[PDB]
Amino acid sequence: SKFEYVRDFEADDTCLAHCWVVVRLDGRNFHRFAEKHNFAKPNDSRALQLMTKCAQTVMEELEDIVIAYGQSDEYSFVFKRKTNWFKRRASKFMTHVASQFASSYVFYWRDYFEDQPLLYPPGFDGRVVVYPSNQTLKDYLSWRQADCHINNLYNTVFWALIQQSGLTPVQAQGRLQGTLAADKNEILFSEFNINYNNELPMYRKGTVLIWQKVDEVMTKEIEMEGKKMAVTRTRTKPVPLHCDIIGDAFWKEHPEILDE
Amino acid sequence: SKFEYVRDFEADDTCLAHCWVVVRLDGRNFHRFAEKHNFAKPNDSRALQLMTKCAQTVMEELEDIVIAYGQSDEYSFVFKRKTNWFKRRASKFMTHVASQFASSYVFYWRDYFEDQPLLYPPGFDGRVVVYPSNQTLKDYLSWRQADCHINNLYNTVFWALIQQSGLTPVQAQGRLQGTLAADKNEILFSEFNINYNNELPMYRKGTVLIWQKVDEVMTKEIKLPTEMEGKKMAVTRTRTKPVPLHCDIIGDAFWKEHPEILDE
Amino acid sequence: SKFEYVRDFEADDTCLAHCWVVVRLDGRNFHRFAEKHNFAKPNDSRALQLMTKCAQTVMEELEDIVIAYGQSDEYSFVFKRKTNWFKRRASKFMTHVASQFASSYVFYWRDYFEDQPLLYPPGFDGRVVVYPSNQTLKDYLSWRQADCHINNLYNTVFWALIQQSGLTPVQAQGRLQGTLAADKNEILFSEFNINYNNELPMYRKGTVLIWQKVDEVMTKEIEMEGKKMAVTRTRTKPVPLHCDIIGDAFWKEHPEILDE
Amino acid sequence: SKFEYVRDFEADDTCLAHCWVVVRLDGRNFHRFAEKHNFAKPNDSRALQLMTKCAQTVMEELEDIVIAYGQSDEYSFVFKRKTNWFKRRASKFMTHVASQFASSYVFYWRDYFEDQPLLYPPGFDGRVVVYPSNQTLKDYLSWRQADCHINNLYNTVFWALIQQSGLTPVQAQGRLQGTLAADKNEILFSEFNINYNNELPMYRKGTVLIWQKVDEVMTKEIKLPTEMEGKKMAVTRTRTKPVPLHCDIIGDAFWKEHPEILDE
Repeated sequence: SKFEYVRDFEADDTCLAHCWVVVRLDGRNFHRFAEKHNFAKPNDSRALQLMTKCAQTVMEELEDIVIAYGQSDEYSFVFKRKTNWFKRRASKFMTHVASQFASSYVFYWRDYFEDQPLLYPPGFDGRVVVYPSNQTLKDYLSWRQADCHINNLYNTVFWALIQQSGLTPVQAQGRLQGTLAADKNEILFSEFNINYNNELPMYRKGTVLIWQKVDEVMTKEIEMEGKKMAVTRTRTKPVPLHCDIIGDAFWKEHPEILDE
Repeated sequence: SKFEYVRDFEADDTCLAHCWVVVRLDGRNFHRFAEKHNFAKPNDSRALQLMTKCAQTVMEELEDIVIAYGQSDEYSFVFKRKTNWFKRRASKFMTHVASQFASSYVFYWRDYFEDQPLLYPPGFDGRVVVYPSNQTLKDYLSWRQADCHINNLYNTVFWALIQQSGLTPVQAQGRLQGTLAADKNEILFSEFNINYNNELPMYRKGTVLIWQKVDEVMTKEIKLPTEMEGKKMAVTRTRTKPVPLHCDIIGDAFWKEHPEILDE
Repeated sequence: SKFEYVRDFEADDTCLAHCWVVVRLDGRNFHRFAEKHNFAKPNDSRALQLMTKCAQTVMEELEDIVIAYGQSDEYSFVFKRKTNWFKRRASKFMTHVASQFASSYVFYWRDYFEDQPLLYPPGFDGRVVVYPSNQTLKDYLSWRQADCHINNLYNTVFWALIQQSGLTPVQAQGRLQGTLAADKNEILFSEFNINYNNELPMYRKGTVLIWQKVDEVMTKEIEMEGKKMAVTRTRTKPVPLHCDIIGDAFWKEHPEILDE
Repeated sequence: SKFEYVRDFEADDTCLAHCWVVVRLDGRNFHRFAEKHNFAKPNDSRALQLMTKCAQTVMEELEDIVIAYGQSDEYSFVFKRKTNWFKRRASKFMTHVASQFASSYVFYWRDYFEDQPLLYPPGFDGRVVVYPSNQTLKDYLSWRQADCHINNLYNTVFWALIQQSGLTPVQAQGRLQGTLAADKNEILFSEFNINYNNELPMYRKGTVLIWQKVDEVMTKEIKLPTEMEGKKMAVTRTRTKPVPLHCDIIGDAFWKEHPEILDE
């Protein structure tokens, strides 16, 4: 062809063998995206459930994904440590995840945001991180849940002072500046009479996705239709679970994830 | 946190400085996607125009993209050689392009496929290639257009034998197996009386996207000075947009016409 | 300076954290080097002991090297998995090892090759390989010893047919072409009456280097001097051991190497 | 083997094609090495000439090295931009240079340090840097010579205050702290009556190594034809060697004089 020599410029990005490959996604400028689409503070179920639906779609479409954790405007996908899906090329792991998720986001938008229209197609930021041991993999996942915890605890009391007390964002910020976790829990209990541990598990722990056995699916109808249909499905599908993954309780319960 | 040590495992993928960064996208399993959505053969305008709309969206949303070429189920995006958009990290260039494009694809689907419904959200394959000189960059782009040419010439006569002559895919394949470009051009002219050079430029050359100054003119009112200046005067509000162009980019004609792309 | 912008072109080559970093060295064109310096076939003690002395020098001079294995014209150096010696930059691991070894090679040449002069300064080929688990690290090391075994078994009978039987290299090659390990062991026992298992352990298993406690060193004098001197040394020094490292016997005996 | 799977863990470090590959070497802890071997201050010819001999050895032994610059305890080696010596693997460029140099250093030590014995085998630090254009390559090289200049100017007056004036290192440091190049040149001229520009070029500009055609002529005998051709005739046996040159490489004068280095 005389122009095919340009293929030799492509660099190799094979991920180290026998290691866990993790792809983390983050909504690009979602702060702006949440404002323009009237997101609920401190948490929006519509948004969080949509993210999970996209993540589920990424798991069924791509291969070798064992566990997936997502919180707020992000979602991590862990590929099997002995995978060889696309010769373990990093670029392939990032882009297939990032595009399938983004595609899914616009597709299933009507399923969660019925009344709120989608003004513009959003973008997503993705990366690949490689972990050699199962301990480092677990520690990464806990780091993600810990981050979910600290941020939700902060945001719940932060928007409480704004929506109920009527304080401005700058005032609510200084009021909570330098406060500890015990303090933030106390303020929610005394000034608003709200117990944090009684808040939804989805907002406190985030969502976790793992493969479990399934027999059939009864989908509800959503124009005057509201009856369940008989739809054939795969023998196994990724199911949402909002539990603690920092403790060993989760890994003892599901040992097939690391010992495959 | 005692868990933040996991950040040190992230590898650095900074692209060599002073080099062109090109991100190429390819629809994953689009052969299946074309069948399930009844794509026109050998070319579908609905599909190609949608791809361009997504590419345009990637160009307005992201930064420092100077030229973008897309053919069939792919699209390449060239970032400025002196860019520093995301500290030049490869992962950032790939994923932002790949997700914005994919997002756009489902979003603007009704604008091109009015009657045909979208059955499922598609996926895309992306990569990054780095080119040190302008020659290597040009050669990559021509390689893409050449590929467009060879494939369209083949597909036009390939589906001609199938839809008009009634031959099976396996028969049309053997008939064209070992034939040259001159031969394929001859068969189209004799058996179907169709001139290839008279086929749409979009199918033969593909689409190219460059920046162009597009101005919009509207009448504006005058509030000062008071001295007989309460009349109307025209005012041009110019905004730079990426405009489609289906021309040859292998020849120097294109680069002479638009020298700002390489000499920025 | 207006010329310091060239520093930004330097690429980062940090090795994945919590992984074993292994630097492997190979003599460049040592086939030519062995001919020009009259090396003994199928093995030369002078050469092998020199390589070990260089390796020992690399271990005392550099830091965090736990085990080092060398066979023939090569030597591997394993750095601690939790090291942070030079911010874990690959380039630093390769070059410091490669240069210190090469330096040492010319320096200590008179200590092993007394009568044979060094005609020219040799070169060495080096690389870095990263291993995530202890199993992959062990498997690499065994792969190196296995290679030592197969090659020595072949070379011993190969040079036997040449030096005793008088066969040409091309003839000895065809004679052993397609033969198994049991066959090569049989030919050595019948045609030359030489038992392979009674050959030096250094030639069969190669050399292994690990850190062990030391009190003092008695160096022998080598002009009419042949008396031992009292020289102060470090409390720990890398000692040669020619044993099997493929089996678990070695790792049970020395568990401090992997569990540090 | 059941153990060969460990080969798949080796990472690829191919340097971007069509780019200059530069390997820079630096003596590890040479500050200590200079003290223990009684190095002359502010400059030692024995040391600098040895470094050059090692660099020359690296150039003859390895392949595709076009220019090499070394100053003080370092030496840079530039490989051809279109090379394919070891499939352009970075690890190969670093280690072969680093070991050959180190080998050479101990080998040729007696050629320069006749009276001073080598107490211990030294080590060297090496790295690889990739440059896409010829401008960036030139700028790197000048950066190296500039560094040579600034440091020698400083060290000459720094050791002058110590060896002639008798000032302590800490005192000489404060005396020159905040001074400019013009100032340092003035102090050398007034207090010690020494003109910097009259100092050896090797210390001020450093050493540069380029390829040069060196021919050797010897008389050859003639055995044919028989017709009165049994006489003597001169015969030039030319062999290309890397020759030391202590000149300015920051200016264009050097590149005009030797254009084959960049336009190969």
